[PDB]
Amino acid sequence: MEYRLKAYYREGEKPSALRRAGKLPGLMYNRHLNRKVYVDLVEFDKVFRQASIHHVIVLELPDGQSLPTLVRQVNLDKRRRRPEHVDFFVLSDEPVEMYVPLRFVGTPAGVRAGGVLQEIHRDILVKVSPRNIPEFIEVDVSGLEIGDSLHASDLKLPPGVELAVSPEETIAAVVPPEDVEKLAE
RNA sequence: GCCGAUGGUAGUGUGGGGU
RNA sequence: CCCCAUGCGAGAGUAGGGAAC
Ligand SMILES: [Mg+2]
Ligand SMILES: [Mg+2]
Ligand SMILES: [Mg+2]
Ligand SMILES: [Mg+2]
Ligand SMILES: [Mg+2]
Ligand SMILES: [Mg+2]
Repeated sequence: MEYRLKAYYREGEKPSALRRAGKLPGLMYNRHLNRKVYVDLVEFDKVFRQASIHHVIVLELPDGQSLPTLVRQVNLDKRRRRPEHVDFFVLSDEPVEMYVPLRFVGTPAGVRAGGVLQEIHRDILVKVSPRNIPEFIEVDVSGLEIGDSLHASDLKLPPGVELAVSPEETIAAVVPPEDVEKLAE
């Protein structure tokens, strides 16, 4: 899934003025470029709600140029729920680190035994070329027995995608019942 | 658990203005 | 305190680097 968004450059125009004018200040960069830009907040909110930091957002620049990007950061004005600044990591020719969602599948054999399944991670940090960005990484936990742990090194990675975290990183585990992470009593 | 921008923000110097 | 103008500018995070592959 890929998205589009119109971006415009900026120089002297003050951030507070831009925000006031319904625009969101921000900037795009990579080992090659760095340029101050801005985008309409409503457009962004609409787009980011679908792309987040997992899908490529194509920025339509004034110079008719288009840049494939990934949202790297969104500074929220403290004391509210609203973006005050955003970073766009411009995808290039080299691989990049990024967060891919994990899609857990299957019921742990240890869960059939009354065990408790715990998904420690929701997303995983992997390294990959913009060409091979995966939509999600499926994770089958049907094998987990009470007291087991699926580690990053256990994840079945797509061709081109590799771990950007320690192989020993715990992705999931199945723990024994009778309270095993506090008990609402 | 190293170095580290730019951008934005907090804070702030000076001048002016204003609930 | 807020805004405008003008000069600085963190902390935390990101790019990039170091290290590693
Ligand atoms: Mg002071
Ligand atoms: Mg700065
Ligand atoms: Mg800093
Ligand atoms: Mg790094
Ligand atoms: Mg090797
Ligand atoms: Mg490397």
